Amino acid sequence: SQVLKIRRPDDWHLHLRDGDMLKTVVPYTSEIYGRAIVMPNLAPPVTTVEAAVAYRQRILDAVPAGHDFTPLMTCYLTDSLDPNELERGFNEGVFTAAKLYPTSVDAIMPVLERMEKIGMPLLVHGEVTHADIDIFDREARFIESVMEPLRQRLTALKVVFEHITTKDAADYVRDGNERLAATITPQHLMFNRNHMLVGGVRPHLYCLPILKRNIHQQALRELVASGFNRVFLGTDSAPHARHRKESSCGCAGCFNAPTALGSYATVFEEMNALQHFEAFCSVNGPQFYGLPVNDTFIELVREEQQVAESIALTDDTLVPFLAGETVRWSVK
Amino acid sequence: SQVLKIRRPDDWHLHLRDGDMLKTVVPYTSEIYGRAIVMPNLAPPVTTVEAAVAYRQRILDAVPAGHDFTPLMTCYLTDSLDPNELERGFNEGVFTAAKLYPANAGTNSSHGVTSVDAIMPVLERMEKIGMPLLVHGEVTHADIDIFDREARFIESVMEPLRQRLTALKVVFEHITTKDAADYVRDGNERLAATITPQHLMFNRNHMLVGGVRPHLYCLPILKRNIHQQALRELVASGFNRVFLGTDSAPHARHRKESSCGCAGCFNAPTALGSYATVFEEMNALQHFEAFCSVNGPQFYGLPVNDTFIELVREEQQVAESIALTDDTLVPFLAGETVRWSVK
Ligand SMILES: NC(=O)N[C@@H](CC(=O)O)C(=O)O
Ligand SMILES: O=C1C[C@@H](C(=O)O)NC(=O)N1
Ligand SMILES: [Zn+2]
Ligand SMILES: [Zn+2]
Ligand SMILES: [Zn+2]
Ligand SMILES: [Zn+2]
Repeated sequence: SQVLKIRRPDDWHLHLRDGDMLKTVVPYTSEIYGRAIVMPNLAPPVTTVEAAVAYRQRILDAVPAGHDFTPLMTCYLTDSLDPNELERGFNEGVFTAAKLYPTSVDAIMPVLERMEKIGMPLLVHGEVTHADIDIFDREARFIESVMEPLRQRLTALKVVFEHITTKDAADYVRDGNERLAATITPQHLMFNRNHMLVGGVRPHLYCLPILKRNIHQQALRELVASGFNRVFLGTDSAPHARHRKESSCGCAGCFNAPTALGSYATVFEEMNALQHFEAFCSVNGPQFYGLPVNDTFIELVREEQQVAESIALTDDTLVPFLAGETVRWSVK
Repeated sequence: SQVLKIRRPDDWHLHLRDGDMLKTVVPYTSEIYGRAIVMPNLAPPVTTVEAAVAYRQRILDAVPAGHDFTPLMTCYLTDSLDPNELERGFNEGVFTAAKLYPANAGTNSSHGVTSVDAIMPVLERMEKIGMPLLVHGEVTHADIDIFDREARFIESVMEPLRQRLTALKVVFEHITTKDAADYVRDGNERLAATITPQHLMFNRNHMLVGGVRPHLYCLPILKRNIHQQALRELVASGFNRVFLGTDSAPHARHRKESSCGCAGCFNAPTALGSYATVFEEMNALQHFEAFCSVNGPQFYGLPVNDTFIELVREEQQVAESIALTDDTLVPFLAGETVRWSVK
């Protein structure tokens, strides 16, 4: 019965893969989201304007007719990356942002200084990866040893702290300035590590940064519920074939594009914070990125839908996040 | 190449399953170990003397010719278990010990315990008659973080239980934390513990960095490195109330590598050489025999074995998998080169 009408959302953190997997997964995004930040961690990564242009067109080829969907491309920051290439792609409207995955930050200072100069946002997967650092500590450690020093050196740089998973990060972002923002996935709001590990190990909940203890989940839910306007929707939908997930060494990533929007609606509703839902989905991100809000509207209805058990691929299947479960809100 | 001769070891914590799986896995234990504590968590559990006798015989049936192996049976403690039944199985040599799994108010009375308070008559009887209690020491309340569940058990269940029943002999099975190592180190002659090879060799990073590794997923869950190092320090100390219990806990590959992977490591094939590796790395091989072959017998009041086996420090590859009637088992350290194996 209950219906919620919102400005059409965008997805500020998305993995669309390539080839046949791209063809399968794009429609789950393009049907709902006006735009998405398309991450560059292909094999090999998207590190040139030419590669981004070709990749954008492959994405466009896979968008069903009638979906007004625009992929916002990103550059995978590397050592060899020429700041001129990055800026050129930015000036041509090819690169919307650049993504920093965990030789060093100091090594790419010139590139980062060009981003600061030209007003290009930096998207950060904020974990330090030293073998001596416990996997649950990697996010907190990044803040202290990389994020804060970076932000102090490059005070005009716009940074999105992607897919935050900790109270540490929530507090850091809450207390930051207008040049710092964050995305939060549906899984990090809905679950904590217990959901992944109690009663069985659930690789479909295994993703990076890893699900944390419940106090961290709670800090994230409180952050979105507060109306803080520098957190916004980023699914980190990160699809892997079923048997790459269900294996002796399961890949990290939740395929949550089919279920994310309704899952977010549930969280905000549970937090008595639906008054802040639209801004999270459809306004905060555009504002931070300096892009217009979408001028179309969609409706969610509070009617239970069962999530498919699997989605066919050319070979193997894809298991969606929440496969077989019931979702409380669906897109009308 | 170095040789380590030891008195034949025993495994003070083992899952042998039943049916065809039992037939497959028994030999990995019987070839090496003189005795093993056979856990009772079959479907349905072993909660009666009659079931334990029949299960014992099925295990004996599956022992290859010439292996000198004796299964030591246990009773699964449940709300509905008659203390007279437990006592009678103990008096008749059927039950060597009883096993307490985590309490849960929603458990069927025939399959487990709702609260420890609710099985006091049975625990009192065990105390009375000198039967040891083997504890899987975790609290499983939904609001407790899985990594805290062992430590929470110590405070909430173990310490009060031992304070209530002062004569009760307890094994803290498969300890995984510094909390438990400290608690056991500081306890009295009536408290002991077992430790698995995986909890000595690995921490949670090994299960989660670079990919999720269901063959390292077991309960109690692997903990932080500080906990691993505490365990290693405990065994290497020579402390004599910690002993070998593999918790070898086999599941079909398809049940491990699934959307909801079962907990347990099939470590029977590789455990003994893995313990030798750990003790050697800790410069404590002089304590290795006692851990494997002496400390458990002394705690249980049973004789030490008077035959010997030899480990040899010659590199070997572990099988990638072991065939079952249907599907396959993936052993602990599958495909790896190990340092020590049984001659
Ligand atoms: N989140 C994940 O667990 N995986 C992502 C990468 C990432 O966002 O770090 C992927 O591309 O597979
Ligand atoms: O408590 C347990 C049970 C065991 C099993 O599978 O029997 N496996 C485990 O990992 N630990
Ligand atoms: Zn990331
Ligand atoms: Zn990502
Ligand atoms: Zn156990
Ligand atoms: Zn066990």
